[PDB]
Amino acid sequence: AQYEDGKQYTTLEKPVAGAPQVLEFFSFFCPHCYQFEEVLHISDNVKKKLPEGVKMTKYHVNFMGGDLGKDLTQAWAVAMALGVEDKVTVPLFEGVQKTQTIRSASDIRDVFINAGIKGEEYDAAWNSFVVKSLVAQQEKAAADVQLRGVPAMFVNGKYQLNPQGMDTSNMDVFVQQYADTVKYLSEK
Repeated sequence: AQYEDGKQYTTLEKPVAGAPQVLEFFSFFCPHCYQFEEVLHISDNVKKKLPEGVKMTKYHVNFMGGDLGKDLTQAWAVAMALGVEDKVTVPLFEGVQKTQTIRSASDIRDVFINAGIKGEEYDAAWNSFVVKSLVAQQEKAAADVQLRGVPAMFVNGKYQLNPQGMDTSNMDVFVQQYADTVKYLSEK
């Protein structure tokens, strides 16, 4: 076929019931994730090709960057609760990987403050039980699906994007192939 199991995607031996339709995992410490976000705009190009009625979910993971890694998962939970993903994603990536000015929870907080979220609003979110369960959701989703690497994308709890098998001579062509694959899997 043109799309084949084991080439543009892999199938999960152990499917996950009730998962979000399009589930993406990343880490602010993950260099390909940085590419995916700021150079390729993968999430965005996928959305643009998804049928609609389809929800996109993106979660942070713990297994990179130790203590800071966890702080970042809680901060992403804050970002999701407040709906400010689109204001902190870029400064968090660049603060971790470009300028290396993020070294403690306090520095993570500075990024939110600078993006215009109020201190009181951030600290209350940070400490809320709603953020606790949002942290729990992120961990459970990674747990359900075998996750030992990022960037990762899962479709309908059954298929896993396999980017190793798409030509990388041209970045634009890679993204489109990637996005078209998600759509195919979406319609499967």
